[PDB]
Amino acid sequence: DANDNAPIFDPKTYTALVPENEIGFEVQRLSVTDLDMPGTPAWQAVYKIRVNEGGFFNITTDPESNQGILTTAKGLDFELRKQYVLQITVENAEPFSVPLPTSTATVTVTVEDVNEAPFFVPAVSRVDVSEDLSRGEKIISLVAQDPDKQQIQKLSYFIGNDPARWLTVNKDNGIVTGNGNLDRESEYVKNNTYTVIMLVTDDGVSVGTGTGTLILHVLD
Ligand SMILES: *[C@@H]1O[C@H](CO)[C@@H](O)[C@H](O)[C@H]1NC(C)=O
Ligand SMILES: *[C@@H]1O[C@H](CO)[C@@H](O)[C@H](O)[C@H]1NC(C)=O
Ligand SMILES: *[C@@H]1O[C@H](CO)[C@@H](O)[C@H](O)[C@H]1NC(C)=O
Ligand SMILES: *[C@@H]1O[C@H](CO)[C@@H](O)[C@H](O)[C@H]1NC(C)=O
Ligand SMILES: *[C@@H]1O[C@H](CO)[C@@H](O)[C@H](O)[C@H]1NC(C)=O
Ligand SMILES: *[C@@H]1O[C@H](CO)[C@@H](O)[C@H](O)[C@H]1NC(C)=O
Ligand SMILES: *[C@@H]1O[C@H](CO)[C@@H](O)[C@H](O)[C@H]1NC(C)=O
Ligand SMILES: *[C@H]1O[C@H](CO)[C@@H](O)[C@H](O)[C@H]1NC(C)=O
Ligand SMILES: *[C@H]1O[C@H](CO)[C@@H](O)[C@H](O)[C@H]1NC(C)=O
Ligand SMILES: *[C@H]1O[C@H](CO)[C@@H](O)[C@H](O)[C@H]1NC(C)=O
Ligand SMILES: *[C@H]1O[C@H](CO)[C@@H](O)[C@H](O)[C@H]1NC(C)=O
Ligand SMILES: *[C@H]1O[C@H](CO)[C@@H](O)[C@H](O)[C@H]1NC(C)=O
Ligand SMILES: *[C@H]1O[C@H](CO)[C@@H](O)[C@H](O)[C@H]1NC(C)=O
Ligand SMILES: [Ca+2]
Ligand SMILES: [Ca+2]
Ligand SMILES: [Ca+2]
Ligand SMILES: [Ca+2]
Ligand SMILES: [Ca+2]
Ligand SMILES: [Ca+2]
Repeated sequence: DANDNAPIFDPKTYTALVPENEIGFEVQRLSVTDLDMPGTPAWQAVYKIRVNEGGFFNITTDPESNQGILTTAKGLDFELRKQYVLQITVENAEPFSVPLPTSTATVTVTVEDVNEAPFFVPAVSRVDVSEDLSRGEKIISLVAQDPDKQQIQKLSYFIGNDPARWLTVNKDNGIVTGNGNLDRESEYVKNNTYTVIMLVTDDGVSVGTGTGTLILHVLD
């Protein structure tokens, strides 16, 4: 036998759908037909993409009908891109016994969306506030942000961490007011501090959590 033949794809252009993030996962498989002798290196396919955008793709070969098995190199992420036009050429392991036509496969990808958790913006060393505060007064009018611009999903603001009960939140407007009697003078307060953490949840359409710390400067 001789490497008289080159490999030929059975589709020339494919398509597949994909998800943003669990991932490193099988997108689509490809078909081809070289005509020289089967168990031979004049029959084993070798691939490669022409251009690897963020270099987030890997493709292996398989001794089945030595189909082209493409996958995800490093998860995706997005709301950044939906389209992927890339091309893969196929060779044999051993060079050709004649000039031949190299034949590519052109392929299109689409990224499905998964919706992620929201986040308070910072982790706040905010309110240098005094001990004389009136039980029920504006301390920190805060806000959190959520990724997915599909944004027709709101959330609810919940508090959480805790030495004892002073502060209070409007859950549908994230407003931290100050209820209670405080006293810079004494117990939990360690260095001039009082640190508290709170939460926020992604609803509207699925699930979410947001852990944000909050240090507030008490006064004398
Ligand atoms: C698109 O992708 C699907 C994946 O199931 C594939 O069957 C199809 O041949 C590809 N091409 C087009 C035009 O749909
Ligand atoms: C490989 O695919 C081409 C495209 O149809 C076809 O003509 C050829 O017969 C296939 N190879 C074999 C051994 O059938
Ligand atoms: C498929 O092709 C790639 C690209 O060269 C190669 O690295 C990989 O080893 C091949 N897979 C097999 C099983 O030969
Ligand atoms: C694949 O990318 C090409 C290049 O623009 C486009 O024509 C095609 O619609 C994309 N997806 C499918 C289903 O072929
Ligand atoms: C304040 O933050 C510190 C540092 O993590 C933590 O140990 C403490 O429990 C928080 N609350 C108070 C009242 O100090
Ligand atoms: C949000 O995260 C919290 C972490 O404190 C977790 O316990 C909770 O299950 C999450 N909520 C939802 C709705 O998934
Ligand atoms: C946020 O909530 C998650 C869910 O329990 C938790 O794992 C994480 O420690 C929390 N803290 C931050 C800063 O996200
Ligand atoms: C892609 O995944 C395969 C399977 O683990 C690995 O052997 C290979 O090094 C990775 N990268 C490339 C370019 O094939
Ligand atoms: C097409 O490119 C391949 C390498 O990817 C090369 O081996 C082949 O000879 C090229 N085609 C021609 C007609 O030279
Ligand atoms: C695959 O199809 C696309 C669109 O028709 C084209 O740009 C690309 O060059 C094709 N590859 C081959 C080998 O024809
Ligand atoms: C693969 O085929 C396409 C279209 O036929 C061609 O434009 C491209 O140059 C080829 N790629 C290689 C490496 O030969
Ligand atoms: C809360 O968020 C702050 C960021 O300001 C971080 O330093 C701290 O470790 C977090 N505490 C917890 C329990 O998540
Ligand atoms: C209070 O202030 C000092 C100086 O900024 C800081 O380094 C320290 O972490 C804070 N709390 C304690 C218990 O020292
Ligand atoms: Ca061949
Ligand atoms: Ca032959
Ligand atoms: Ca995303
Ligand atoms: Ca998303
Ligand atoms: Ca979300
Ligand atoms: Ca006091």
